[PDB]
Formats: sequence, C-alpha cells, structure tokens
Amino acid sequence: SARREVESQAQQQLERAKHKPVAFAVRTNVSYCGVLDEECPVQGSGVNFEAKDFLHIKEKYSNDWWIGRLVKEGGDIAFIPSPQRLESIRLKQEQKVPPYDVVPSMRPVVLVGPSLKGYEVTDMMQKALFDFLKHRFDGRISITRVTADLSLAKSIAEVQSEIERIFELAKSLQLVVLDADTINHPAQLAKTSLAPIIVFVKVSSPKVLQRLIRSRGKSQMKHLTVQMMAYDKLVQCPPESFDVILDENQLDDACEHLAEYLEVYWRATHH
Repeated sequence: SARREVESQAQQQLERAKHKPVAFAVRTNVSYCGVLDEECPVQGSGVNFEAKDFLHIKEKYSNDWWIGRLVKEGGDIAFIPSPQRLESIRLKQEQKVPPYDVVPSMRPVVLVGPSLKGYEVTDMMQKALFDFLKHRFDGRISITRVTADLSLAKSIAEVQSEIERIFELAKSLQLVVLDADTINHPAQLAKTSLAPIIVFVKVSSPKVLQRLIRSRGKSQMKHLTVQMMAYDKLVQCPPESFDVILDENQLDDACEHLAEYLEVYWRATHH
C-alpha cells in the first residue's frame, strides 16, 4: 500500500511513544472516533473515545495531534486530536465546555458513606476497607490521608498543594487511595480535576444505620440526625455519581467486589 509509505514517519513516532512514560492524563468531555478521522497521521490508528473516557498522553506530535492511549485493557498507542483539532471539528459541523480536563494518571479512590466521616459507624466501616486494600495491594498502592478540604479545589494554597501532591503520587501509576476527611458526597469533588473513583460504602437501610449508631453509645447517638441526613443524601444520588457501590451484607464480599474492580483498573492503566 502506498499509504504505508506516506505514514512511515508518523508510524515510527507512534512506535517510539509506545515505550515512553505517561506525560499527563485527560478525561474527555466529548465523543470522538479517530478510526474514521481521515486526516489522522496513520489511518485507523486514531483513539476512539466516548465522553468521560480517560486518555494517557505520552507525547505531543503537533499542534493538531498528540500520541497516547485510551485507558482501557487492550487500548493501544494511538493518535489523539489536540483540543485545537477538536474545536475545528466542532466548528466545522456547527457551521455546515473544553474537550479535555487534565486529571491525575490514576483516578484517586475515595470512599463515601454510609454516613458522615468523623463518626464511628462510617469511620470504622471505611477503616476496615482501607486496611484490606493496604494488605491486598501492598507494593502497588499509595494510600494517603488528606485533611484539607478538597471541595474548595479549583488557605486555598493548602488545598492546591494537596491537589498537586495527589497528582504527584499518581505519576508512578500506583493505585492511589485517599482518606479525604471532608468528602462525604460525590458532588463535593465533581468540580475538581481529581476525577476520583467514588466508592459508596452502603449499609442495609436507614433503620439499620440507626441501630448501628445506637450501638455506639450516647456520644454517637447525640448526632443521629446529621448522620441520617448524610445517608439520605447519598442514597438519593443518581447511579452515575458512584463508580462502585458496596452494598454487600458482609465485609469480605465488599472487599472482593472492590479488589476485583481495582484489579481491572490496574490492568487498564498498565500498558
């Protein structure tokens, strides 16, 4: 094919980028099928993504094209349109918000529920999950505590410094898990650039949660109302707000459910 000759240089660049580390990562806000993009440096080798998919960028080829891959198992090295290119495409059809958000190379795992952090029922249930993860993923995981209020993410410098720190931890592609004290609801991070893997740690029902809080004593029961309200807010969230829902009666089943999901994520990110 004469096409093979014309693309030899672009194909060579593609081949080289394959062995390079991840420069940065983006979450998409638009749909884009590169396999059909006629002006892709190597035909058929254009990334194919939906909105909200993640891409690892290894290199910038030109002002029109980047090189990286769709974060999915079996997602091969491919040409990725720059934000500029995507704007020209949207402008073309629209005459015939940003396409990408920079996020960490590994989506930080964040636990929410069943109720408010700072209280025994939620802290104890989340602690058991954290301990399990430390053991199950030892060597492949960076679990860290974050006391700063990440919800204030775009004083403000402590929050930004923590945002950068999380990005840094994720750089090596290790599983990143955050024990973020102020995050009790998905909406509190939906505005940030963290793109966390939200894990909903559920309890059987409101009544069960009430009995658990009651079994803790007066100090915990004294704050029954705010905890019950936190639970309601969570169960009222649309399904898309959670990446993983741990609704198992038993801890071990919940742990295996989470490990299995995370094993899949590990494979999707390591290429």
